[PDB]
Parts: sequence; structure tokens; C-alpha cells
Amino acid sequence: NNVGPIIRAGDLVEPVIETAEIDNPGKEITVEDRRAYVRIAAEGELILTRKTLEEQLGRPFNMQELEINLASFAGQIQADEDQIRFYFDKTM
Repeated sequence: NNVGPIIRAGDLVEPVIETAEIDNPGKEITVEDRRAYVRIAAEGELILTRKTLEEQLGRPFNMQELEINLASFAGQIQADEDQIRFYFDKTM
């Protein structure tokens, strides 16, 4: 039931990996590194907050920048101006 983003933009990969680690403490994070198609996943749920991403990037950041640079993703999303949550929904 692994879920999470697949990142197309090379310059967001490390910031998103680190955000995944920071905003999902204790969870196993798996990365499948392939050029321009980096899968980042955790079981059940993976949250990425705007605050953490901004801090990893060290400059102003809006969730749109992550979203427009997703190649795809696993799971369902709930997203707003503050965060995106990838999650597994057993009914779909």
C-alpha cells in the first residue's frame, strides 16, 4: 500500500526526499532513483508540508511548484496551500 510522489524535476528530488523523511518520522521511505522519474514512497500515507519544503529549498515555495513537477504519484491526494497528503484508500 505504498504511496507518494514521482518527481520529474531533478532539482526538487533531494528537497522532497528530505521533506518526506522529516514530515513522516519513523516511517520507512523508499526511493527508486531513475532519471527524471524518481519514485518516493511510504506505506499508507506520505505527507509533504509546504513549510518543510520551503525550508529544504531555502527560498520561497508554493505547493504549485511541487504539483506541476510531479510525473505521477501513487495513492490518492488531499492537497491545499499548506501540504499534500498521499494516502491509500482501500475502497478505490
